[PDB]
Amino acid sequence: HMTGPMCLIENTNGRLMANPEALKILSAITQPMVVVAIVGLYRTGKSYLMNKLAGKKKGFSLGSTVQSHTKGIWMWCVPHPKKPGHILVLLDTEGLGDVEKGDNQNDSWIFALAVLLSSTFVYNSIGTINQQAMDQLYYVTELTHRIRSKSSVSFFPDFVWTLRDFSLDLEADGQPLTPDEYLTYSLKLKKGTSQKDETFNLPRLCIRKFFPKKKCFVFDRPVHRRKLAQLEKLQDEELDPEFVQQVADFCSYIFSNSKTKTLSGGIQVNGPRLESLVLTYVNAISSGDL
Amino acid sequence: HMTGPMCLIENTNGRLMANPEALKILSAITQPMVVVAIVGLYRTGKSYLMNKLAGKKKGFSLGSTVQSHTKGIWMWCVPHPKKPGHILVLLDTEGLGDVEKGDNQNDSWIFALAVLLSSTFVYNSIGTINQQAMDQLYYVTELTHRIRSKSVSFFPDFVWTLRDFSLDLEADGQPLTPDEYLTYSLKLKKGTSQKDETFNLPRLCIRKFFPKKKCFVFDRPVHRRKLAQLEKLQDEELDPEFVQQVADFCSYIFSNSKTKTLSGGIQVNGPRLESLVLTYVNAISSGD
Ligand SMILES: Nc1nc2c(ncn2[C@@H]2O[C@H](COP(=O)(O)O)[C@@H](O)[C@H]2O)c(=O)[nH]1
Ligand SMILES: Nc1nc2c(ncn2[C@@H]2O[C@H](COP(=O)(O)O)[C@@H](O)[C@H]2O)c(=O)[nH]1
Ligand code: ALF
Ligand code: ALF
Ligand SMILES: [Mg+2]
Ligand SMILES: [Mg+2]
Repeated sequence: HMTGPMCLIENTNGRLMANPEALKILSAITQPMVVVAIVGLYRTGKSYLMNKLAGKKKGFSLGSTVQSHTKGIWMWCVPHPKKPGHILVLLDTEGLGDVEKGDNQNDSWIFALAVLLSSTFVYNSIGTINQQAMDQLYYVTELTHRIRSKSSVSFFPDFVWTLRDFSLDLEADGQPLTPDEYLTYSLKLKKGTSQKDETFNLPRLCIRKFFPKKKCFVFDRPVHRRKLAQLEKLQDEELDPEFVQQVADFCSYIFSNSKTKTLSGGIQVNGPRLESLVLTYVNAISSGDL
Repeated sequence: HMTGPMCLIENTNGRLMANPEALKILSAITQPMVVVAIVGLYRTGKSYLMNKLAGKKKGFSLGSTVQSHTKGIWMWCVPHPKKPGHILVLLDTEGLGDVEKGDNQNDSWIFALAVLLSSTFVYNSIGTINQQAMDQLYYVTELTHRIRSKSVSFFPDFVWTLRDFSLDLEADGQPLTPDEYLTYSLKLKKGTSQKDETFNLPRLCIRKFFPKKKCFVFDRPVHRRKLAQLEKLQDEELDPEFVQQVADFCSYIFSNSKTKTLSGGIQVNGPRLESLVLTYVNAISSGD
């Protein structure tokens, strides 16, 4: 049916535009949708992980260069491998912090759309969880509220942090951590009444409230090789064997746990209803708030 | 001289303070100084690369876990390996973006001090040059002017060190040296629209602020899944290319990094560095 990805939201010269051809395809799919979007800094292996969710070696194209490759937001609608009669919709995004673009405002919009359109939202980083990403997640979360206002049980997405090229010991304060406990460690509140105790707390309170469920997975370097240039065409046997497992566990969690996308009121989102969200939210951005 | 590093600027509960023991060591050193500082996100291999400048296996301690390890600003004064009668002062810094700390303002001060105190400033990142790193570098150079106001260029030279570098050095069909990658990342936009001007203004300020720039790439130090034992490994246990890239970095620092200088052209020795540390730490500890 849908034989490869297609640009859903174009990103050309500062302007975010819905692709009519993608909208057409969406308007033909009447099945309910599980929507999994991924965002993170550019050149962090996002497109590759998304191809795993499709069960394919190739799909969203990777790019082997210091330049950004994924632009705007791409979609790939494929049969949901565990829930009969559902469609799994994969949303692959333009990486954050491209120095060729140099446009933060534009980053925020893409980030925001990804959150607004998803039922599972995947934030992808290398090595560590880091405050600057947590600051940005919080900002975009709040912006998401302003966009919903401009038009106008929970229908906010569940949350996954994917840690790439993970090489450090999962320990803190003498104590081992699971990946999940590392995430909740990172969102832990300062006990104090004190003032700054409150500045520190407040973003964390907001992220914890916005995303109802949370999950964290670590991934080894895919390959031992010093270069990733040939990745698209290496079979599992040529990859690091614990990377392969880690990817399986991740996919299997997404397949088992990611909920059907839902409108406020509880109505389930299918093609025509996603098409109508895309336009609503792109129009709301094309206007003028920040 | 110094058998190991020590804390120069402590960082406790939002307070940055000079270590009197460190100042006392500074005040005894009459020789002119080359000062190399390193900044970047936390857990990014900063302390390891600094130890290679000191030609020791162990030194600034690394730490194995997800938690930050280097706190505040540490110093290591060793004889300059290429300039007789000079001292090489290495400043290793608390990494940025620590989720345990969750204090951007503290990050800034540490970032500003490193810039203010150095004669070569090394900014260290994984994989790419990110715009978020550029944005903060701009922010901090401006802050720097503010701090200097509370009380022939003497601004440091600049080096971007790219870690775990795995991507093809190539942009728009054309192959890049690391240096051409840095200058590509600071390229200005043709036109003169509002948003051309916004894009340009950070890039103009960085390029003006740092007289010389330079860029190195480093492979992953090891192939092993985990970094844990990395204090202990010899050069033949490491990635061969990483060893050569480090040799090349070090030999660039040794050859090219200038003596630290005050405005008016006076060369900074221990007592003059001491007085800079106090001056800048007090200005931060006062009220903006
Ligand atoms: N460092 C790293 N790069 C990866 C990984 N997976 C794929 N890549 C590379 O990341 C690039 C795509 O990243 P994206 O811009 O989609 O975030 C491609 O070069 C792809 O080969 C990974 O696990 N770690
Ligand atoms: N990913 C990565 N980590 C490294 C590298 N060199 C050393 N490390 C690790 O980086 C951590 C220290 O980083 P720092 O907090 O000083 O920036 C230690 O765990 C050290 O073993 C490197 O080249 N790449
Ligand atoms: F750099 Al990309 F998707 F190619 F973030
Ligand atoms: F996490 Al560090 F120096 F130990 F930035
Ligand atoms: Mg991509
Ligand atoms: Mg360190």
